[PDB]
Amino acid sequence: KNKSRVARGWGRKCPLFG
Repeated sequence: KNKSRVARGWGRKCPLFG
């Protein structure tokens, strides 16, 4: 599974995945 790899959804400015 993707714990942080899913961050691709947005960028970094978002806290969700930093």
